[PDB]
Amino acid sequence: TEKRGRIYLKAEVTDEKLHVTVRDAKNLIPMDPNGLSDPYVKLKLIPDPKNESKQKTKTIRSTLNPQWNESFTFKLKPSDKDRRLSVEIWDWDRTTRNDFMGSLSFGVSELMKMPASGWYKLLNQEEGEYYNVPIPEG
Repeated sequence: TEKRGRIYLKAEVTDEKLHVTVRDAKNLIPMDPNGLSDPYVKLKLIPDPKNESKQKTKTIRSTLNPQWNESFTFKLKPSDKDRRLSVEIWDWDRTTRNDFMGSLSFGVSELMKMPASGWYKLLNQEEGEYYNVPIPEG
């Protein structure tokens, strides 16, 4: 429930391809000494034991309201029926390990049946691997 902010994204599956658009995020949590963060988004299909599926947006420095406007494509295989699209926002740090900011996920089979679109509530790191929470209300 902790206020980690929100992210706007689209995710849909067409002809065995998963297309994801990471638009923007709002009200992220300060994670740097200067009171801001340097956010980027990591996308993966999990589980990913070999660590082969990772894609990420650019890092946007010094903001809590990043606008990435980036799109990504994943080629799907039959085994992806048991997988989830994981979306994690991280804070890039120059002098320390990067900080986790917030996350969420979508089942691949669930996206096939209905694309994701709109604002989603950011969850904690464990939480985010399991579900998502749309915020259609505002």
